[PDB]
Amino acid sequence: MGSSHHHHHHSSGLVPRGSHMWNDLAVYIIRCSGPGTRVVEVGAGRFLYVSDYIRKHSKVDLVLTDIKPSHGGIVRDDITSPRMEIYRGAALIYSIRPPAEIHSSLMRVADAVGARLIIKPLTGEDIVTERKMKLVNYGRTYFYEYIAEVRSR
Repeated sequence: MGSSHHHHHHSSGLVPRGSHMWNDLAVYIIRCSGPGTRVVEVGAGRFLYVSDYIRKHSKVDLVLTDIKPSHGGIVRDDITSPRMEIYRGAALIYSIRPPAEIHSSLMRVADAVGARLIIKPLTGEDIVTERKMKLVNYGRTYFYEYIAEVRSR
């Protein structure tokens, strides 16, 4: 009895183009994860190109996280005191243009949940962190990834 098919998708799909250098980044993440899992986008805010591109290429549960968003789909939670419950169960966690101060908080989250942390910094600006992350080049775009190792069984 009953129907649990409530199609609520109130969302203005405005995605800035010209993000060719971001395209490969999305594809890279897509290949690392895929459909039937969770991917967390930190620093979504007002730039949802990557996550949208990913969710269109693969029906992966893309979870957007940012403080006080204006877009339907972003988890309106907190990052200065993050809820691990949101990040747990994710296959990959990436951050779009992260400040060189909260990176440490992101690294421990990835390490906790067991997901690959991908940071897209500036072309000529460092993250100012410990030697943990690695510079990777995909297509033409370069970024920093971190493989959070899984706990022993």
